[PDB]
Amino acid sequence: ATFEIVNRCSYTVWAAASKGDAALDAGGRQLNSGESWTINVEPGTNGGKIWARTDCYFDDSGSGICKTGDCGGLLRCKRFGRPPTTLAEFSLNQYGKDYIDISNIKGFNVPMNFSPTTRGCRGVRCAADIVGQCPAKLKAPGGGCNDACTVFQTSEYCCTTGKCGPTEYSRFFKRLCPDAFSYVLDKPTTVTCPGSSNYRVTFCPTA
Repeated sequence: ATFEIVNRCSYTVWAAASKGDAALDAGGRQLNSGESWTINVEPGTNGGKIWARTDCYFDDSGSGICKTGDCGGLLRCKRFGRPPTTLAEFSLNQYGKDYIDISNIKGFNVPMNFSPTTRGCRGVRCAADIVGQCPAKLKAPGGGCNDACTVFQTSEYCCTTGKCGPTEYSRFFKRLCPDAFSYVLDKPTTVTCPGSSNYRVTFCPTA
């Protein structure tokens, strides 16, 4: 599958692509404002994630730091990024279907459109100003809006027992982005695509 990753933000992001135990394609790259990065994701990729990182410093070997979505200080992510991270999530060729979603379960740093570039299902979008509106106790100092599970580390927010409900914090994310996961047991906003669909992830799709 091809993912085109486009930075429509006015600021530089460092795209990341990981399935949690491995990079997808190169796993990470600097995107200046307007730059496009095409990756190939293996068919059958289960639990793929794409995210943006903000305010990165990388030295010559690709080691450094980001204020949001840092993945063990690497330019080329092998692991998931540190919250807050708006997540493009995908499982490809799962019994002849692709499953895509956006999640705020790991919070929100960068607005995001996640759309197929092939036919047969709709894209999803979380492009509201969640950082600007972010409740005071979820505000990440480095930028972005933490989920309540990252901040408070409770069973209710992290859904540790596999039982929990929506919360004041989950409902803030859900109110601003109905089409994204707000908490672990949120009514699914998963979109079903045809197997071997191609995708565009756009950072700042409206800004």
